Amino acid sequence: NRMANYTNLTQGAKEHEEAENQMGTFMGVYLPCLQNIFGVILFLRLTWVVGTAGVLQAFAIVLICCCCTMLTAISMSAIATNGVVPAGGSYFMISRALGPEFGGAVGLCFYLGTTFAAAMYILGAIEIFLVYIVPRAAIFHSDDALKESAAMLNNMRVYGTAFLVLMVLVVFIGVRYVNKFASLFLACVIVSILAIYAGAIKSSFAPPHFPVCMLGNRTLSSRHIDVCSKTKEINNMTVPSKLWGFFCNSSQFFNATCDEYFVHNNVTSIQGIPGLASGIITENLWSNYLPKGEIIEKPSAKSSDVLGSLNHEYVLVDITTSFTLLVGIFFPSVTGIMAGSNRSGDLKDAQKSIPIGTILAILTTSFVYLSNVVLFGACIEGVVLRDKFGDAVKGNLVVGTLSWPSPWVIVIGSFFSTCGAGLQSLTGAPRLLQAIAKDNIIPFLRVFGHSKANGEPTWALLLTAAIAELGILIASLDLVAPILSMFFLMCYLFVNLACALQTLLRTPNWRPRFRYYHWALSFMGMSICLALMFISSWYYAIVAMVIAGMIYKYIEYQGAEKEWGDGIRGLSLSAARFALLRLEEGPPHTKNWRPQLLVLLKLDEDLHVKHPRLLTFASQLKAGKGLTIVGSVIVGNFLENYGEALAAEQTIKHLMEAEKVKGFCQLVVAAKLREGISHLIQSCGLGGMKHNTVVMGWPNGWRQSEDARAWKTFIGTVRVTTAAHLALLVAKNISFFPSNVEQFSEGNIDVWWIVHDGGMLMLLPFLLKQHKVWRKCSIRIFTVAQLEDNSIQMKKDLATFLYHLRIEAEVEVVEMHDSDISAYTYERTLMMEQRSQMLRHMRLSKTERDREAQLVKDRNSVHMTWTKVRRMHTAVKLNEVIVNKSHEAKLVLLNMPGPPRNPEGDENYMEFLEVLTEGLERVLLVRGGGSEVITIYS
Amino acid sequence: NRMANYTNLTQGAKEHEEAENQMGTFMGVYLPCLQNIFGVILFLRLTWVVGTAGVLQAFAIVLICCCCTMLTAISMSAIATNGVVPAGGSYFMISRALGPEFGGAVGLCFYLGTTFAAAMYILGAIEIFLVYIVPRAAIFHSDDALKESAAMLNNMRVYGTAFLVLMVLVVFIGVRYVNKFASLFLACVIVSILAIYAGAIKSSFAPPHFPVCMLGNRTLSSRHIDVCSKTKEINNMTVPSKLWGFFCNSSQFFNATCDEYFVHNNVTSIQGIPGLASGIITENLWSNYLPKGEIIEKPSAKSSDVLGSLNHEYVLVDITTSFTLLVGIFFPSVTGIMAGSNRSGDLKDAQKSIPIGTILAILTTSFVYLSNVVLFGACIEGVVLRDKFGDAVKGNLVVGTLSWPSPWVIVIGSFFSTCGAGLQSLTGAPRLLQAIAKDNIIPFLRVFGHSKANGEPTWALLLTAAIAELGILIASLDLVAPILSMFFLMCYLFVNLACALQTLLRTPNWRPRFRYYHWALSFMGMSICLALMFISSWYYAIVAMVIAGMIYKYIEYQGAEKEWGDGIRGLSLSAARFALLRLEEGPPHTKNWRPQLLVLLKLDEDLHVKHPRLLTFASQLKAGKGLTIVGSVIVGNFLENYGEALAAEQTIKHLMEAEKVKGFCQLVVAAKLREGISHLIQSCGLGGMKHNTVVMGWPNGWRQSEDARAWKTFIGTVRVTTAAHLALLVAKNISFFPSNVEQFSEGNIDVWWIVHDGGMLMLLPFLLKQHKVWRKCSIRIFTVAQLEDNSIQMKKDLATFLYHLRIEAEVEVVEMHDSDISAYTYERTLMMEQRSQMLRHMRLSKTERDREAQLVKDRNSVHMTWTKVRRMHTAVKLNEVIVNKSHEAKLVLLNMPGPPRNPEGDENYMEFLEVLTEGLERVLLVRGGGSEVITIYS
Ligand SMILES: *[C@@H]1O[C@H](CO)[C@@H](O[C@@H]2O[C@H](CO)[C@@H](O)[C@H](O)[C@H]2NC(C)=O)[C@H](O)[C@H]1NC(C)=O
Ligand SMILES: *[C@@H]1O[C@H](CO)[C@@H](O[C@@H]2O[C@H](CO)[C@@H](O)[C@H](O)[C@H]2NC(C)=O)[C@H](O)[C@H]1NC(C)=O
Ligand SMILES: *[C@@H]1O[C@H](CO)[C@@H](O[C@@H]2O[C@H](CO)[C@@H](O)[C@H](O)[C@H]2NC(C)=O)[C@H](O)[C@H]1NC(C)=O
Ligand SMILES: *[C@@H]1O[C@H](CO)[C@@H](O[C@@H]2O[C@H](CO)[C@@H](O)[C@H](O)[C@H]2NC(C)=O)[C@H](O)[C@H]1NC(C)=O
Ligand SMILES: *[C@@H]1O[C@H](CO)[C@@H](O)[C@H](O)[C@H]1NC(C)=O
Ligand SMILES: *[C@@H]1O[C@H](CO)[C@@H](O)[C@H](O)[C@H]1NC(C)=O
Ligand SMILES: *[C@@H]1O[C@H](CO)[C@@H](O)[C@H](O)[C@H]1NC(C)=O
Ligand SMILES: *[C@@H]1O[C@H](CO)[C@@H](O)[C@H](O)[C@H]1NC(C)=O
Ligand SMILES: [Cl-]
Ligand SMILES: [Cl-]
Ligand SMILES: [Cl-]
Ligand SMILES: [Cl-]
Repeated sequence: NRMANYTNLTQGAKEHEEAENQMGTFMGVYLPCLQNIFGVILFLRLTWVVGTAGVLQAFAIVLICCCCTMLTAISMSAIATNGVVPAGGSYFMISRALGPEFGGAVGLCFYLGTTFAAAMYILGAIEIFLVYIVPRAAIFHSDDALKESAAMLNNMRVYGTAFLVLMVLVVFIGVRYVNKFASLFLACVIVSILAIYAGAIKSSFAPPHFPVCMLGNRTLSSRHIDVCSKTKEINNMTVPSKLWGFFCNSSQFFNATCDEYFVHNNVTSIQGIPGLASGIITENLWSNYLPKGEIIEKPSAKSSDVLGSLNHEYVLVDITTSFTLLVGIFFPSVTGIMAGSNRSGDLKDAQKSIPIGTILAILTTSFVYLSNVVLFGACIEGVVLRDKFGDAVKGNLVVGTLSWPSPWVIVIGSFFSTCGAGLQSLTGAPRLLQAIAKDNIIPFLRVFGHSKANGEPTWALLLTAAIAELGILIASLDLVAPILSMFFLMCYLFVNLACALQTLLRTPNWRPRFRYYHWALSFMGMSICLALMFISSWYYAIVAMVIAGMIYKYIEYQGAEKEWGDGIRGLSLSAARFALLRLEEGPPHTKNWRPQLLVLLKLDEDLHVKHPRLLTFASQLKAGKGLTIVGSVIVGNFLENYGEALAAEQTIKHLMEAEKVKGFCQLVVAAKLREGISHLIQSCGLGGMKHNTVVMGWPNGWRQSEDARAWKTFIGTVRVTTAAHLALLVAKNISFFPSNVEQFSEGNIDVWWIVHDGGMLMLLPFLLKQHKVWRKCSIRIFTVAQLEDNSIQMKKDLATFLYHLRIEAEVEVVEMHDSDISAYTYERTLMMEQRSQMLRHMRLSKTERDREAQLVKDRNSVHMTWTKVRRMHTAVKLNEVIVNKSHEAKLVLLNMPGPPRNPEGDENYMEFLEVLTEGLERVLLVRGGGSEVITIYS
Repeated sequence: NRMANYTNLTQGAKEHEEAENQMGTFMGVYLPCLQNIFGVILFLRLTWVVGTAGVLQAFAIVLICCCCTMLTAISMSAIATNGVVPAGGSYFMISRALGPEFGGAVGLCFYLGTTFAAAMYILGAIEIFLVYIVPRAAIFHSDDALKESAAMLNNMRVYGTAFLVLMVLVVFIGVRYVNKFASLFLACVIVSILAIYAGAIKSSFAPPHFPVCMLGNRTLSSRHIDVCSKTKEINNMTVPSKLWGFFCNSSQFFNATCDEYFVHNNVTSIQGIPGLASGIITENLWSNYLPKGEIIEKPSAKSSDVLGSLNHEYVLVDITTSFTLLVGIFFPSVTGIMAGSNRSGDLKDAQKSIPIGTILAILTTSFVYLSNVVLFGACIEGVVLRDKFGDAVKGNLVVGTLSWPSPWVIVIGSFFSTCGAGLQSLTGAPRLLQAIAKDNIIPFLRVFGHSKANGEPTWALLLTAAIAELGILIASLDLVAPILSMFFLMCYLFVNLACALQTLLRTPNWRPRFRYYHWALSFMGMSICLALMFISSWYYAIVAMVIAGMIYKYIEYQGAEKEWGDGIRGLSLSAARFALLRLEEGPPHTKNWRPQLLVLLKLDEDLHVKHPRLLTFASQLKAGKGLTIVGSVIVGNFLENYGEALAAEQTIKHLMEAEKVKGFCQLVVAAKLREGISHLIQSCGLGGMKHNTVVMGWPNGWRQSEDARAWKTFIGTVRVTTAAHLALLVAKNISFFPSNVEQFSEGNIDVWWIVHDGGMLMLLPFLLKQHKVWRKCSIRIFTVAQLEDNSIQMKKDLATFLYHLRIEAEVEVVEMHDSDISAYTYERTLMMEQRSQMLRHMRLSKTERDREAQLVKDRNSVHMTWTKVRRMHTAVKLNEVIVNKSHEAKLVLLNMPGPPRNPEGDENYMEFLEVLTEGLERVLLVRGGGSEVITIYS
């Protein structure tokens, strides 16, 4: 009996900072979520929701509203099993899993939702006070005339504000005493639901005998009358009753002069509660939507027809109803599911208790609502259900007459259950606004975090006593209920959206480790919160989705100013960092290669660009899309030449826009040229957005003399590039390359494919041909095969491969001896299966294994060294078959062989590359990195 | 007379590729925009829009719709004066200024809008054929009964499809002949508008005398009758007329038996067109909304009251109307403003002709519409206006009876003006879909670019003949017109939004050089297109805004796969590049500093991190927000140690997540340690997102012996950092710094502010105190002043400065002689006004010039060298006043002096820093870069 610390209230602040310096599933998450869902609609308005619209349509109102908040409880459960479940309640659990910017626009839509909920229970409690307890202490009891609902809304205003100012005084003084009495308010709800189920089984054996007077197809107000037969015999003195005096002039006048409907259509008396035995459910299955001011009447009765006059004794339809109006009245029942996580600081295992405690509390209350819809339409008369305030049963609760001990067990029971749910919302709403006043995410809400000596917000209570006071001057509980259901549907939408939006775009710290969670359930439960929001008002849903969007972008602007200094510039800095951090986790090793480029520009003396045509050819290859980095090296000391490094970056960036290159500049000052180039190749980019291919020019003038520095810098750059596993594009005779405004009228582009790098040698003429300059050229492809292979099948297969990819080229094979391509065919099968050992890695069927050009070509099958039965790697037989067909061809692409395994062959390697490209105008040498698989040619 | 190449048609493709290998304002932009705006609503339906709803509300329908498309013509004009105005029409002018992804969802909403416009003119042309020309060649002329509109919709289906299949055959064969006759269709519209203004001035002197028969407060169908007096005297043989035979049984029966309304309520005859003279405008100022099936009747007539029976001779209200229905019917009038730019390939100055030609064509047609609303309600009888098909005026056009020569000048004139506007939309819609089939932005629309030998799309015409054919089977012109106004409002919304969205976020290539353009005009004209879209249907506006949004994200996904290889990974690569390119243009030199950080980690042998506590202190300073780069250097050769560089990056990144650091790793292999460190300081980042502050550890053990390398690497790093104008944070005794889980219970943080770097020395304890570890400490600030300054005013002013910023520290001043702070006070006024020469730069009042701590402190006012009347820079008097107050203080922040101007003083500089920080546990030495102004302390 020592578990008296039940405390269904909210955690909030002052219990979050103490955790930065137990309970179970039943007493911690299940029971606080059960107490905050049951409210006033189950007692005051559920009989009116079944009576209007019948059983078959009130079953669809509850089932739509309960499945809307069930699918939100799965997204709310996936939040609790993602992080490390911080201890502050529901605001701190969302603002760390969904980050900021969904703390606001969820915490602010939750603060307005519970502030108008506190004005709804107070308006609900005065209605149980002015009716059903003391219908004698009204203030504005005007005379009986055509207006009395306007005289009822004035009594709710003067008693409502006097009831709000007394509950605010309780929370400001005795908040430790509203916390100890949380188990007393829970006992008033459980014994009231059991009192309804007791009497609905009793009524199958003994109905409670509540009578109602009917004039015949018209229902009369049972108050102000005594007998139900219009005769009122005392003893053989037949003075007519009070019922005669309302329809006629006065008594003692059995002659004549009464109304037309009264002289026919006899006065009878039927049963108000026939019980579960007699099948009255066949009359309550159908709808009864009527306009305001009509008469509540039943079928299976008797009525002449002679029209009559309206009297102040019938029962009247109070408001005009529809299907869309009853959804907004019933929806504050199912709200309250965020009360499963408001005791997150005391659970022993708060990640397996919160999902199973919230979901099982939804099935409990949705079973009480769905079973009471059937058990009201099958026990109570249709004319007793189709009116509020119970004027046909002498002024009782319609749900109260069904109960077994008394009607007073629900009247006095749902009065403390209503005042208890109002004190909870009036103390959990200032504890939420005090939390958003912390963390400094909204700067003009800074004054509302002004805690006393122990928690207990001061100025946050004065707004909640002033916005709920605006919900009191609006009387009429049927009007305040569609207002607060717009706010709770607004915060259920953003939780369901942000959970599905983060598991699709692969947000970095989001792994919802939880069974029975998918991205489709948070999306199916997002379309239902949008459907119920539009059919309510549609002009208070559009304007409540933009101020929940204008408060979204205000947090991101203010959150970037405190992070990156200023405002608008910080928005682009935070969007670039978040996109870069997402790039680190995806299985790299992509299977659609694309060149990125790193253009190495040589600067001479006077700090000018030596080959400005390299930026022009880099622009024609990329055509303005993708990443392009331009790198340069100034030889000198940085402590003296730092002013010359800033001026040299301006002339490169000015040349960069004259050649239409979209990219970045990267200049460095090094002591040696070979060291500064080697550092630019391995340290450019910011992770993920790094380069892929190095592009440099040919060293024109290496055969000069006395200067091993000019050509050993080139071989050193090739060796660094092939060690970092990058591609290499070397352009020879770059000064004869075309400008951006010259446009070759006709010509060829010849590709000499030699055993290796097949995919890269077909993508590069394809990307170049979709430019203004190289548009009218045509692609010719020459493949070098050997005598042992099948040249007939290789020609028939490469032509079949280009047909399925829409390339529009022509293929011709040429066979050469093994003593002529020995620089290429030597290191094959050391590295060829090394490409096979890497080919698999990921998944790839045969519809994509027949799109790689190297794989479709590979259906085939005395020493030779680089240094001086030992012969040198010659190229005089390979060049004369290239220049025999590829002269006057405007561009020649051919793959270059690798450098030797050791030095003492570097000058023989430069002489191999000089006699290979002898007699061609524009040559582009290609070297593959090793890992380049291309399956889609744009 | 040689200007016969008028050609109001669309440019499209085949005239865009020819410009990659004149006309004026009147004949090029003004007149083609004037011909495509005037249509069928001005002739067939404008009299019905004035008759219903009166003059005062039909004036508000035109003024709302014309100002909606005027504000779009300003955003469309700002597009044409931004780029270099490409030559392809309106699709190529938008898809280059707004980029891609607004080419689609604007070009696709424009293609559907003109396809349903071609079904509207064809349905409009059959109505001028079946009525008003030959009401004898119908097919489904059913018997006169309660349904005849259903017998009218079947005649529009079988003649509509036979008229669509003949105009498709014209465009496929004779598109050069529909282009030459563009001036002939323009002449049929201009002489028809002048024929209306001629007769409306003639009617002030001589009305055209069109009579209409009235039974008295009831309007009769004037066809099928001959006389209007129900007597029909031939010669003294009073046989009753045809009017008697419709209401009674038959003729020759002057006795009795006719209806109740016919025996009273005499037959009269009023004027159909009284003219501009008699003030009939006082009866047409007000609304006449009526349900379907009511009788058109006028006030100021005579009617008994005796109800009657409905006859097949009255005129009936055909459809039920509202205010929102008439907006969707009138709105296809003002559409067509994109026809100003469809001749952009032939204008001589296409940037000053398109804005002044489009805007002046809007004022012309909006003057014809606004003046004809007043000139119809003041000339024509209200019962002739309030019906279509003209059955009260013997079957004429209601606009035709007002004209001066004949009613036939409008009937035969608006038949060729309607067929001419239908052939234009049936040839400009396949030319648009053929353009979006090019550029490969949508891959499953690839088959519809299948041009013949000269342009002329084949398969694109077969969709336009199949979607407009779906608009023919839907008959009833009043229903097709709200469908196409939903598409034209959908593409006017995206042009107005993207013009205002790009001039707010500062998109790089967007400078709309044009007078009278603001971002507020494109936003005011965006709320009007949203207002007219929601009041039309609201369930065909929400579903037409998501499929225009699902086609938005499909282009960005497909546009990133062809750019970055694969799909989802490419979306983050393109978002990071676009955010980085926006960062290059904004005036740098921000005025709210924030440390970015570059942590230099020393690796020893075995390739481990020597000081792993530097990553922990870097995490406590940044707290997970901002950019943090970790840099390391491996000493060796990259061609051998490239496998060890990949493994060393894994252990750094694994240590990086154990200390909760969000950032990037950057490791390099250099030959020397000093060269690789110097390159990391000047070449990290990618432009804009670069570092701001270098953080390194103190060289513990430099006083060892034989190893000038350990401490000259430190002074070299300080000299490189102060030459690149960066800040420096040196941490001494980093192994005694706290971990992330230890949390000092109480203590101080002492800041020793010495003459310089005032703003940085107050931000760093503020950012450190908002962490878990340094939360409970308190900040003490010691400022060093001189004897000549005012210590009393400096104490009173620094305490006033911290009050207005919410810092919660305490300030105490200490005065020292000039022979003790000589290492600090020496190079002041060489660099102090250099800070003043940079202070201004941007704008800054006094409310922010009193928030910089160095500026509020500056209200104040024998040789000493670094090498050996010449004394050394000593620190034995400065240290004993720091250690007298800042021992047991848990952190000491003090600014360090600069290195000497030359070497031969480097070892005296390391000995100055050793005796300065003698006897303190944790010291952090701060050095300002020179350009650090802080005005907002978070
Ligand atoms: C209730 O009203 C009905 C008629 O509205 C009365 O029914 C009549 O009863 C008498 C007596 O048996 C019959 O002769 C008549 O034929 C009934 N009328 C009809 C239309 O069937 C009945 O009397 C009224 N009830 C009372 C108690 O007076
Ligand atoms: C209550 O009585 C009224 C009138 O006596 C009923 O309305 C009549 O319904 C019948 C169809 O059964 C119509 O033919 C009459 O024209 C209606 N009369 C009037 C005046 O409306 C009404 O149906 C009765 N209520 C119920 C629930 O049956
Ligand atoms: C038109 O109808 C009106 C009544 O609806 C007829 O007006 C009557 O005319 C006679 C002849 O002067 C008067 O004595 C009556 O007083 C008029 N009636 C009223 C109510 O004022 C009129 O005769 C009809 N027109 C014709 C041509 O017969
Ligand atoms: C056409 O005639 C009808 C009936 O004669 C007019 O309707 C009457 O309007 C008066 C108000 O002036 C009412 O008091 C009557 O009750 C109405 N009678 C009916 C049967 O509706 C109607 O106003 C006339 N039309 C116009 C334009 O005045
Ligand atoms: C009337 O009632 C009284 C008492 O109920 C009785 O004494 C008297 O006899 C009755 N009269 C008749 C005529 O029944
Ligand atoms: C009531 O009785 C009086 C007196 O005969 C009579 O004048 C009056 O009209 C009656 N009331 C009604 C409503 O008929
Ligand atoms: C009737 O009309 C005819 C010709 O209009 C005329 O000759 C005859 O006299 C008329 N009769 C009377 C009675 O007016
Ligand atoms: C027309 O006349 C015939 C013959 O007298 C009569 O039976 C019939 O009812 C009349 N028509 C009407 C509509 O009264
Ligand atoms: Cl409730
Ligand atoms: Cl909730
Ligand atoms: Cl039109
Ligand atoms: Cl348009």
